[PDB]
Amino acid sequence: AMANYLVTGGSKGIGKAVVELLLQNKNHTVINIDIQQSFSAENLKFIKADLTKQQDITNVLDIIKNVSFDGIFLNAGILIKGSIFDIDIESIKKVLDLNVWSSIYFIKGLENNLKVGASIVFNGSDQCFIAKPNSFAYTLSKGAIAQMTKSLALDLAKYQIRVNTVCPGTVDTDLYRNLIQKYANNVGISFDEAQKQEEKEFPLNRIAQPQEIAELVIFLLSDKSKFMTGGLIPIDGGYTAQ
Repeated sequence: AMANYLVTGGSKGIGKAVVELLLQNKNHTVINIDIQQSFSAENLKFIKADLTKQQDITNVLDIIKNVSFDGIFLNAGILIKGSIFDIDIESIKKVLDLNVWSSIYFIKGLENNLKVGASIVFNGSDQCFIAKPNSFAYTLSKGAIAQMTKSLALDLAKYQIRVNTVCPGTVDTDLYRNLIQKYANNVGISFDEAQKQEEKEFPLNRIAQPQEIAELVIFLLSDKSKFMTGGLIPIDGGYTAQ
């Protein structure tokens, strides 16, 4: 059967991995909303948008107004480092605007575009559960997502619409590599040395590949998971168990 999916931040990392998996069935149409397009497929639609700008999101909503969605994956997001004292107001706002508001604007705007029985999945973080040093804005944003998950699950349950959030540990993405490279350069160690330090933070002693997180997202979007809603689902190599 034909199905439609929407992915915000679908051009890189987990979002890209989810897009590629969803495209495997030719009866699936995926709509990727991001600032730059990634790869192409006949069943992949790209719409450019700066997800920190409400007006850009309003423009997307107009374009997709007739589409009814089976699944949505919200992977827009950024991490800017710093404790509350070290990150400026402008950056905190940027993190909230992308990580939280972009999803608010979309879900609010897709009220009549969500099929009965649809599945909405947020990209959360192990920081939906715990904090990490010098990560104020990001942790704050993931707390908001954690509870937004539960509110939407309660209010959308009458329509059999499920809402869940994957909570990844560190994932080998562009943004991750960027932060760790800049950290490595700052403290005078190699990238490899830096990654090894990060890997030891997890009981599994490794970080995740984006495809691994995407498999869980795909499960949550699939017809196999219809009784799951309102859940924060750990995929963190044991991080929150310790």
